[PDB]
Amino acid sequence: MWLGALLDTLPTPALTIDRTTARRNAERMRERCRALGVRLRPHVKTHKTLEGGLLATGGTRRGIAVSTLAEARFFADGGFDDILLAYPVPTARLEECAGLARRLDAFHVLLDRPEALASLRQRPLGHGKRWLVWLKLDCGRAGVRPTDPAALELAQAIANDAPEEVTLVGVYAHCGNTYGCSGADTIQAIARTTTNAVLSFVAALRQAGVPCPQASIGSTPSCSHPIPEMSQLTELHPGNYIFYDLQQTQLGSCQPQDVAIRVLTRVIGHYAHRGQLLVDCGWAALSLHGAGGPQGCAAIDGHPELRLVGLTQEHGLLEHQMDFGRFPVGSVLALIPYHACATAAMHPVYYVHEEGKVVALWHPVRGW
Amino acid sequence: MWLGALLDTLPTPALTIDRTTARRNAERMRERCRALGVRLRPHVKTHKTLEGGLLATGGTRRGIAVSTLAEARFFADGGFDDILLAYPVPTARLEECAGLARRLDAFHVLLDRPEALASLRQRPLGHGKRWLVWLKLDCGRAGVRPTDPAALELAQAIANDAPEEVTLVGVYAHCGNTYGCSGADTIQAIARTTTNAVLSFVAALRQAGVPCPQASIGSTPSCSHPIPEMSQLTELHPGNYIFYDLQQTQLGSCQPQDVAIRVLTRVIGHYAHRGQLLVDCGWAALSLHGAGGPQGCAAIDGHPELRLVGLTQEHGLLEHQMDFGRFPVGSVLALIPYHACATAAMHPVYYVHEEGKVVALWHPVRGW
Repeated sequence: MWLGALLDTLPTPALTIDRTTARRNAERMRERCRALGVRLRPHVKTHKTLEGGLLATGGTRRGIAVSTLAEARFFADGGFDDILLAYPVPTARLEECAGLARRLDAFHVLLDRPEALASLRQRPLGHGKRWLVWLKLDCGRAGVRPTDPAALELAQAIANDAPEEVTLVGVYAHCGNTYGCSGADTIQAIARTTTNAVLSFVAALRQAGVPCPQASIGSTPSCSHPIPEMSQLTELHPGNYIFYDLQQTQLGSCQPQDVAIRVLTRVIGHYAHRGQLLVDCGWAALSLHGAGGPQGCAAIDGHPELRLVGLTQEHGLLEHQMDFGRFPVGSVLALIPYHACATAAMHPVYYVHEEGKVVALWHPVRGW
Repeated sequence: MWLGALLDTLPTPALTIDRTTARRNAERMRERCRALGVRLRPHVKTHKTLEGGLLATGGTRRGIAVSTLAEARFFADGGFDDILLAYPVPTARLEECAGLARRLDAFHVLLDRPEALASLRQRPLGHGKRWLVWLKLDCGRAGVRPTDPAALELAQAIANDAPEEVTLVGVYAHCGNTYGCSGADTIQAIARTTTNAVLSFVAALRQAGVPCPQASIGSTPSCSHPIPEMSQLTELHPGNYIFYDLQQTQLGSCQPQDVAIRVLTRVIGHYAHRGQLLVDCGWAALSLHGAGGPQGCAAIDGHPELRLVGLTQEHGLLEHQMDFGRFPVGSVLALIPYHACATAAMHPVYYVHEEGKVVALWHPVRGW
């Protein structure tokens, strides 16, 4: 157990989180939402921890989005409620989903397929509880396209065809395309295509008589630079912004000072004959995100001089012509990982710190 | 709990292991070693489970190699002994290492740096126990090159400079370069460069008077097609062969029938407007190994027709012009992952089966 310990005292490789940075990230996104006049429903998948959920949620333990039934149950058991399973409701695990809707005052599910609604129907919840259903709009991975006449009919059906077993809480979209383009202006344009498509859809819905109280979008990039139009929605659901990473920095969503996550690693040997540092962080600790080369999986914090040139399971190789006196064996470098969500998924524990001292240990759930 | 359950009954995504295939893989490598006249010291990092260790080890719980101190302790607590930490002994965790050498009759460590030997010296074990040290030869990631005069002096020092605190058990090499070349003949040539360099080194050692009882090499590819020269060594230490994977199949180390591992996934929706299957297996369940594109992370077992065209954290997209009637929502496809070690590291549980029925659950250790 490590409360109090100095950072460069931990066993490496080690996922570290700056709690100052994390808190500041959480509170910032909360304020952006207050300013817009919308609810924040953070997504917990970047961290999958109760503590994380607490920060994002501002201390309330209400209003989150999860990516799996394992997260759903984990947070449910930790006392969270108003939990949205942001994922095409899994018709093969409805007993579990129904279990959760029965325990919780508000467990939400998403669908984008009529047969999904059918499945829900033949598994009524009872107890005067209704499937709280959101319609996923693909404005292009999953969901119905808002211009497809079929989207309209499905929304219709969810909302009205069986008002005592199923209800339409709102429409749900994730502008995850912001992940394939560079700089604020493109990010914002995707934010705009997405906001207006959703607003058009809700407009059509009102015109046709389909009640639809809520309207949800957001990714870390588009909620890092919200556009005025977003205030006409009811809620934003980013998640990763609580940690950020190199990718987000390269995207422009955030300045380096915003990135709360590192993976600490040790120089465990020099190789002059190849001009390389050897570090005790391989891909088991980092993931191969940012290669598709290895140079892009992470940067060395405060050392633009060095880059990653190789990763094995438990080893990494670093290059400069080098300077092995500057990096004695036993020294700790702090790696900035490319994709927070991915690195985090490799760690059974996060060392959370303030002022260089470990202040807490968060343990993520995992699995399905 | 799932003992007995039919495969297509599990919650997906799910790592599955054919125990018939696994056993057969273990016993085969055991026989190759018997035939060669050498000891098998399997590496456990592809699976990191006690059950796995049991198979590889033939039921004995003795003679393994681990990639971390977490594995070392996990196996030590499960009753394994004669455990080699195949990794530049971590001078920053010597209290732990010393802890393990004291509990175990044989805990082995590797080094390739004089200062490492120095570190070992100022942390004597006591109790008439000696650091059991192997010399890592880089015949090109870590270790001393056998032609570097310095290799000779270091071996010398390990063996003789302090015979009551430190001993040289043998020389250790991993021909992990077989991972960058294609087909039996290149694999075998690397096997040969490596075997002879080691044999030359041991020859030099004998000539100079440096006792060196053991001599260890091996990777899954080179021990899948052992070369006669290998019989002059004392031990082989592959690991992955117990599961195999697409990579190994693409390399030629094994036929598809040899690959014990799958990740089961469900078709959770169709998208005609894009000719794509949606599956509940993203990278959280698979890893991004085999991209550096996504088509190469895995193949669909019995369906050369389909390929992976996208992975998100919890989603995968499949393509053919398609045929959505052949793949009803709820059907299970069995993905063949590229790199067993990497996929396995994403699963807190392996569903182990015979004749389509879950016969066991293995739980891997993880962390550092």
